[PDB]
Amino acid sequence: MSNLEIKQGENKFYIGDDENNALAEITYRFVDNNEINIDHTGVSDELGGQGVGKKLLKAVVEHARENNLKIIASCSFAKHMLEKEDSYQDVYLGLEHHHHHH
Ligand SMILES: CC(=O)SCCNC(=O)CCNC(=O)[C@H](O)C(C)(C)COP(=O)(O)OP(=O)(O)OC[C@H]1O[C@@H](n2cnc3c(N)ncnc32)[C@H](O)[C@@H]1OP(=O)(O)O
Repeated sequence: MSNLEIKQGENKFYIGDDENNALAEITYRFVDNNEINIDHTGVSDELGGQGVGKKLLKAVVEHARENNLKIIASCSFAKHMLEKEDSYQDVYLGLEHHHHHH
């Protein structure tokens, strides 16, 4: 362990002791032009402070709004996080047509 600093990698964000010993890692990719897709998101269950995932997603959303990027997630985990945080449903394509859930 060292510090919970947001480490940047190959189009990804992670926090941990080392690249391999990452506590929380979130990856994204540019599918078209300004749309970033989040498919992989893994956090250590045997940690305790699982709130790190919130900061990781927040950092992506915050930066997305700055460059007017569009957020899309194939990751069932990250997607649900965006569903929870209505505040992130501005850059995230959560507004398709039906909304809510049903
Ligand atoms: C679909 C994916 O990419 S996840 C599977 C791939 N991941 C890997 O390679 C490693 C596997 N390990 C993991 O990913 C971990 O077990 C995790 C990330 C799934 C566990 O999640 P946590 O780090 O505990 O996140 P945690 O739930 O505590 O907090 C973030 C949000 O996740 C949401 N969440 C919890 N469970 C789920 C779930 N089963 N599916 C979607 N979202 C969930 C919660 O709403 C939570 O929000 P809250 O803090 O307001 O309550």
